[PDB]
Parts: sequence; C-alpha cells; structure tokens
Amino acid sequence: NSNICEVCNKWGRLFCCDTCPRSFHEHCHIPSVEANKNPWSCIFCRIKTIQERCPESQSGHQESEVLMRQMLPEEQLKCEFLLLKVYCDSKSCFFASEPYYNREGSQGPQKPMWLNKVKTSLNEQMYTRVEGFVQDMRLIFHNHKEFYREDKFTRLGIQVQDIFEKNFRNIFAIQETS
Ligand SMILES: [Zn+2]
Ligand SMILES: [Zn+2]
Ligand SMILES: [Zn+2]
Repeated sequence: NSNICEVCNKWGRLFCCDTCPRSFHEHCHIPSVEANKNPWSCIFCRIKTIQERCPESQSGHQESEVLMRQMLPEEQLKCEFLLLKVYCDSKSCFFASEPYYNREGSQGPQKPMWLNKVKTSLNEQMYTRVEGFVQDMRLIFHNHKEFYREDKFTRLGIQVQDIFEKNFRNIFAIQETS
C-alpha cells in the first residue's frame, strides 16, 4: 500500500485498501472508513466493481436523465466518489468549511454552501435524487463567482468547478460532445 492518504497526500493514521494499493485517513475516505470489514475495499475499488458487473453502464448518458435518478445505493456511491474526487484537489480547502461574507461592494449569497455540508447531507441520506447533490455542488462555485466579482480569487471557483464537472462526466458516463 501507499504510505500517504490518497485524498490529502499526507501521512498519518492510514487505513489500507485490500484490493488496491491506496490508503486513507479515516475521514478523508467517503464514506468514513468502516469500523470492521476484513477485507476492506476503498470507494475506488467499489466503483470499478460496478463498472465490471455492468460494462454497458459506461455507454454515454444524457445529463438530464442522470440528474433525475433516484439515490439508490449505486447512485449514492457514485456521488460519494464524485465528492471525494473534489476533496482530492488541494484547492478544495477554500470550499470545505462554512464561509462568511464581509467584502466592500459585495453581498453574501442567499444560500451558502460548502463541501462539508454536502458531505453531511450525503451521510444523512438527505438527497433523494442525483439532482439534489449536483445542484448543491454547483451552488458552491456559483456563490463564489458571484461574491468575488472581479477579484482574481474568482478563478479558484472556476478551477475547482472544472474538477467537479470532469469527474461528473467520467463517473456518470455522460455522452461525450463538442
Ligand atoms: Zn487524508
Ligand atoms: Zn481500493
Ligand atoms: Zn449488466
């Protein structure tokens, strides 16, 4: 196994996957690394199994159909994995914890949103459709763009949104377009 967390790239108290060489901090894995379970298989491994069980699941999909899917166990897992892929980028730090807004010439968003809030909402099974999760995720970046206006810090929201969107298209096998 690797000697650093796959998500935050630091050493520490690491749980090792039994079916691949990745390792994780307890609360860096999503869901949090399960108490017992020997062998244990990471989310990466669980996602790859879904694909292997149903090879046709990789054929292209329309975004509108994916959003309307109910949050059954496989879709729950795919959203957890997508959330984890965003935490994998170090720029996710800016979006992880609860924000506050006090900048001359700007007003805070009407509905603040942040990664740890989405993480708790997934854990608490608060989303009934993929659309709920995706809407909260895109709201994080949209709030940031609107609040920061012409400050160059706006770019951090474009960057992390791009990570989200690329992973969304990969995980949910969105039909490729120009
Ligand atoms: Zn970690
Ligand atoms: Zn694994
Ligand atoms: Zn099948």
